[PDB]
Amino acid sequence: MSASLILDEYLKKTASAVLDVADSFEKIKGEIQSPEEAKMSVARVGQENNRKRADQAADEIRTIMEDITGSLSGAPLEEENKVHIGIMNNKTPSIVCGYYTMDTSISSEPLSLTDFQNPTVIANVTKRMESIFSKVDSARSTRFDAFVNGVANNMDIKSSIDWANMVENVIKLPDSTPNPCSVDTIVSRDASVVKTAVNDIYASVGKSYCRPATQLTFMSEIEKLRKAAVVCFEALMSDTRERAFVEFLFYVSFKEDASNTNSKLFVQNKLSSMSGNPRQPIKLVRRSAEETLFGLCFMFKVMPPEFMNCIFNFYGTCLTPLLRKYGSSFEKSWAHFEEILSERANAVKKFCLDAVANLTGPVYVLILDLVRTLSAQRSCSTKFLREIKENYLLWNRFVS
Amino acid sequence: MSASLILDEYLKKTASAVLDVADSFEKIKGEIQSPEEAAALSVALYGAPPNDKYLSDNVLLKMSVARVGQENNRKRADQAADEIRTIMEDITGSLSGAYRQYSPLEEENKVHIGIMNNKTPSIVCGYYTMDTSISSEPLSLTDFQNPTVIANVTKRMESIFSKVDSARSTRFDAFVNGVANNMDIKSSIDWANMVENVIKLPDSTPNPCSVDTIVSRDASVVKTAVNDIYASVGKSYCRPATQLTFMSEIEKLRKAAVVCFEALMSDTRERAFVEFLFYVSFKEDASNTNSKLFVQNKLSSMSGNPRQPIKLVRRSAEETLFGLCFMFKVMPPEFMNCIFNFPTIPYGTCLTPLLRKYGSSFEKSWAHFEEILSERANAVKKFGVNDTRIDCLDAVANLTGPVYVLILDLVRTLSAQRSCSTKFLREIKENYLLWNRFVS
Repeated sequence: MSASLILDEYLKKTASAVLDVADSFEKIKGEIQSPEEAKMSVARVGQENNRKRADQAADEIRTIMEDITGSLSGAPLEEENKVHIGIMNNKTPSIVCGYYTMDTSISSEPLSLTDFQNPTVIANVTKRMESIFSKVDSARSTRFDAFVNGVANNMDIKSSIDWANMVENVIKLPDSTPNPCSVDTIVSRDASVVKTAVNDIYASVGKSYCRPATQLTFMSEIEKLRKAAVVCFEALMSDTRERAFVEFLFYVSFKEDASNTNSKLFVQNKLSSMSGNPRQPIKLVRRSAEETLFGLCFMFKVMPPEFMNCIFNFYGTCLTPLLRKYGSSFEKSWAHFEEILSERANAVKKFCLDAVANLTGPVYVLILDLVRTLSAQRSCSTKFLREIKENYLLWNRFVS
Repeated sequence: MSASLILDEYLKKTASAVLDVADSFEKIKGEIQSPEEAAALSVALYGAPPNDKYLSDNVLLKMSVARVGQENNRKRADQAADEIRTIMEDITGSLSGAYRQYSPLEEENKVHIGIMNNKTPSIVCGYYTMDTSISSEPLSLTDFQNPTVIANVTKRMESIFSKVDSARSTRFDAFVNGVANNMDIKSSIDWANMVENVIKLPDSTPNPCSVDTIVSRDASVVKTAVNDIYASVGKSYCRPATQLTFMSEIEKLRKAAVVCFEALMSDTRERAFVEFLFYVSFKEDASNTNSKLFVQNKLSSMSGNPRQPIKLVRRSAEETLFGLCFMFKVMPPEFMNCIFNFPTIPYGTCLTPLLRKYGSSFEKSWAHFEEILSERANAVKKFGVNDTRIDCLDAVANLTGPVYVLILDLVRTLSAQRSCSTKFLREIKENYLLWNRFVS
């Protein structure tokens, strides 16, 4: 349609409108609000400056999106104080080489369920429970008996110690085994399916609204974006899920070696680890079924109640309620994304009539929402991992 | 089917009319010249891109605003309100009402010393016990600057810094000499001297004690900003049409925005001081290291019973200088300045290059707020309010960027700042945790 029909369709529609009101004004009554109907250069520079101004706000989401998804692989005091064990596709841990070491001089046996369900190793810790709380706790809540039975009857605890054994035996065997340790200090599982998702967002905010103030109108460009968001959102949330579990165990079960009580050079070489010299493998020692039971127990009554219902069990729609009380809002901001993608999708299936705006484009305001819903989560995530390790700094202080 | 309904569809249909003309303008290699044709009450006869009027003057404005080709969205007037007024207020944790908020037991582990405006520390009542038996001499500037320990710490500095390198480990004494002979450290130790006396002395002594920390001693001036930033919609002069259009309103925001941002960057400034010194100028008690009583005492704070505070003891001049010269060697070179002048209240610009190491968010997003704001300010000042009527002043105002985006840049600037602050306050924390392991 050439420039003629461009105007005729306007003149017709804008005439059909003005006639409709009169045709419907057969009625007569009393009312006061009767809104009844029947520079160009300096006003322009307000736009030229704004268009390029708003073109960069989205452009500064190109950046942050890539920047915020550096967690999933891409492209150092925080590093060496972070656990390194990592779940691999075969549900068996996968660890970087040369970061730990384990004394194999004693024939260690894998403590199975019986080591946990023994009526003694639950009775001994039973009194150990109040030995913490009974000092100040509400003495009416001293019914910590069933609490010991709580994790005891929880048939999930089997899978816990099982994986713990899987975390256990893997360090024993060297790098010459069919379960080799990764050579680079990093681990990475879903870096590919997300890397093709971030460049998807770029291409979306890039071409779709260079300056098409109103163009997002294909059932493809919609889906070519919805699939980008749901992948990047879950993948990040997936890390927060798996990273929470994989560090919860290495802390509750494993324990720094005490025979090498020399803490004068342990801090020393740990600094060289930051330098670039080869790492000194830190030595760990396991813990008997008694205190590992005293770990899982205390670690429950301190975390929010939704923890055991979510983390111990093993887009998520299950960790989000637990995650709520730490972060500000990784969900309310996410609503506005699912709403505009909905109302735009509902319309584009029928035939804008739904999202009317000529100031900036719609795809500019969705990507401006996605960046800020992911920012909350990562900001919320790093607070959880800081909270759980904190309690580990407390449970460690008591027994050792 | 009354006047409301019949006018509603008209405004809606004519809105779709204008927007489809835009849709019709669809060609590849989109230029950067777009139609600002929508400066009217209903655009007409713009093919350029390719009887007795009343005098009430109040119904003349609101009516003309009711029918505007571009003012056809009130879901956006709320996302401004429903989000910004809420998340701006919420993100400000420099005050709190008596209702729900997010703070788990982690607050207890956080150090608790407040900086009273008189530059003297204010400590929450009864959260520390101290060895009041030995009334030793409070430390003095010459106690540090003795020629004895300045050599000793270096001898210890080689120790912890031995496994980093040997060849490039040529000399660092001059640095250690520097951190002592600096002109300001005297305030630090004197400020450290102000710690002990108030800590050991009784509660109601001439040096007072508080019930809860008011460490957000800007709570008055910052609440006035939230009393202000609501000038968008919520406050008394809730002029619903044309939010953020009157130049009087806009200049209120900038002043109210900047005061809210410098406050937070002053809060992380301040708390960076009060955490660092206390960590390096004190230590736990080597006598009463009973782990048993320790944990039950902490957990007592969660219960709400009167907690029995912890025991600490002032540190040796040796380890303090060692801790000082160490923390002045791990953090970026800027640190030595941002920790010194804090008792000499300014500026604050020196913290920005430091904090921007962690996250690239705040240093660039904040710049994007003053830009759009200044640009929108220039827009209205160029259009003399007395010259043009309101029906057009809005349509050119929102042309400079909608409201729910501008006042949202501040949030994703503010929240971005706090998100990287808590990293820095934690970065220096475990930095000291790694060092405290050595002194133990």
